[PDB]
Amino acid sequence: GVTTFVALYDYESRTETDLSFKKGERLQILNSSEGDWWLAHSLTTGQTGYIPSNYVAPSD
Repeated sequence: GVTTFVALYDYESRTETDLSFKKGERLQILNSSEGDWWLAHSLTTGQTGYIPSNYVAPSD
């Protein structure tokens, strides 16, 4: 099922596989919310990559 989040702070990509996003973006994960780093897709920008859980909060 869909599992969505909203970004609380801007995050700038620093690796080959993470995902830059801005505060307020809507993001969905493509597996479970276990752990601290999630493969995600931005509904806002269309881009994908790993995001840190401590930058986002659940969004229905």
